[PDB]
Amino acid sequence: PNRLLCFSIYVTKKPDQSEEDHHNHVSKVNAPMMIPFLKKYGIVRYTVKHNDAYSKPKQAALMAGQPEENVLAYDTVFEMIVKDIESIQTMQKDEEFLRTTIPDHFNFADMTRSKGSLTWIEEFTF
Amino acid sequence: RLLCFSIYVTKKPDQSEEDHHNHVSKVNAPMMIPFLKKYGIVRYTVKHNDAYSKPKQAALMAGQPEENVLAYDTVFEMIVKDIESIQTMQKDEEFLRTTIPDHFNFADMTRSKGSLTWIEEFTF
Repeated sequence: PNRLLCFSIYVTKKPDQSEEDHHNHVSKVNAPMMIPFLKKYGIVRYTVKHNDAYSKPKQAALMAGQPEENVLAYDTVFEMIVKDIESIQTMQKDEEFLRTTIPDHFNFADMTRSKGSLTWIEEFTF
Repeated sequence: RLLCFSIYVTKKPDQSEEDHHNHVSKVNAPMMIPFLKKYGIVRYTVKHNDAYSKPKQAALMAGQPEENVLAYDTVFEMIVKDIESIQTMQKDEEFLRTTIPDHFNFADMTRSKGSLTWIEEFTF
């Protein structure tokens, strides 16, 4: 079995946007926009991770006793599992992809505080 | 809503990338797995940022500043139904006697971070 890759995008919301509006946009607008492209270009699995009012009390309880500075601050993380980075590169060159998803970034992301990572993964489902 | 507890690991100050990832893959992850199973973790993922993936990462993130690249060596992700699963495991003294000393063989604990999120997942 060939190693799968994970492309993660760490997203910080706009400073004046509420967490509510950020996560509602991501779930109700951006994800429906993204999913047909992800499927078309062969992304295997797509996960959206939310650090919002629902999870933050659980995070605080779990990480109690650790410094607050050790908690990752990003509002949303997008993970794309792929067999090859060519999948992502091809989608990012799709002209309809560029003309619809790029303007939508301005509705939820501060693109001056985005980070990314491309890793290979070992997965265990129990 | 399923939850994801992610641990972002910075390797030991003077350890080789190769030695770090061999230790994670051959020793630490297999050692963790019986306890994760016992306490009801759904899925466990180890993400490696090493010599195999870095050429691909550099290619993919070309045109982005170097500082936009996450610098962690390894990320551990545990999918759970509740935080109590992890909290219960973290109080198992067999788990603590067995696994805590191992952290010193691959992790710089001063530079590590964690995150607990809720997730939406799509499979195509």
